[PDB]
Order: sequence, then C-alpha cells, then structure tokens
Amino acid sequence: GHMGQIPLKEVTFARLNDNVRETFLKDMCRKYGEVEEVEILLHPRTRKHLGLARVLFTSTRGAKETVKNLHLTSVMGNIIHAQLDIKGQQRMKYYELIVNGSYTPQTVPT
Repeated sequence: GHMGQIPLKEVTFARLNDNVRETFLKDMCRKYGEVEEVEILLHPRTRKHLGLARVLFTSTRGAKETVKNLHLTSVMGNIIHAQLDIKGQQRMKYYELIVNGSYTPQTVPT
C-alpha cells in the first residue's frame, strides 16, 4: 500500500451489535481478507460489549476491502461503522466516549 505513512492493515469497527463477537467477526471478515487477529473491546467494570472491535489483516488489500464491504452495512440489525485506524487512535477515542463519556455503543459519534 502507498497511502499511509505506515501500512494500513488494521480496521476499527464501531456500533457492532452485541452478538458480533470474536467468532462472528472472524467468520465474516475472512470473506473480504486474510484475518490475522480479532479483538472486541469490553467495558472495564461490567465487561459488556462496547460495540467496538479491532481486526488486523495480513495485507492492506484485505483491510481496504473489508471497509468497502462492511462500512454502513447492517449486521444482525445494526449499521456498522468500519474504517482503517492507525494504532487504535480512533478506536480509543470511541472507547473513552462510551466508557467515560455520555454515549452508548449505538450512539458513539464517529
């Protein structure tokens, strides 16, 4: 890939339906790229799904294609947000807004 200052291989998801956990994310992302790692973010005290996830791909092409196919796509009844993210910078902003701010998993501003 040529667009980033570093390779763009990691996707941040937000507003995931709380049934979309590690196995689902792997099952659905592997249709769009080679998946290396999946992580869902949980509330620090309740351990509940924040609707946030990280998916790391083998190539930048897999990450771009996942974003193209899944951004603004409805998956078990919720519209997903999916974008390339460097070092979880946007992911951790969403984490703070839900966990320590007034927002919820389905209302976090992206």
